[PDB]
Amino acid sequence: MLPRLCCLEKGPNGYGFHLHGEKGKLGQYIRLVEPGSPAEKAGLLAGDRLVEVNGENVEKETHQQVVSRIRAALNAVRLLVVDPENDSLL
Ligand SMILES: [Cl-]
Ligand SMILES: [Cl-]
Ligand SMILES: [Cl-]
Ligand SMILES: [Cl-]
Repeated sequence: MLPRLCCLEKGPNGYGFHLHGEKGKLGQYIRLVEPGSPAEKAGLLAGDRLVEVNGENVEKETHQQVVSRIRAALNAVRLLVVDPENDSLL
């Protein structure tokens, strides 16, 4: 069964979430999803690992590269995410 795909339209304060790396591990993860934000409305959850941004694999890209892809020059983003406790990359 398909990973969650969160489709967000940019709001007045952006999407409403933080993205961060974790020492000792690869990847970028969701944190601090703001109440009432497009992020919350789309079902993004703190702790989710970000796998794709707008159809492009960011599984192991750097923090800067992933942030740049989310910010792009677009006003909408599609985030493919997984729960790392339930999903592993092989
Ligand atoms: Cl703020
Ligand atoms: Cl958090
Ligand atoms: Cl959350
Ligand atoms: Cl999952």
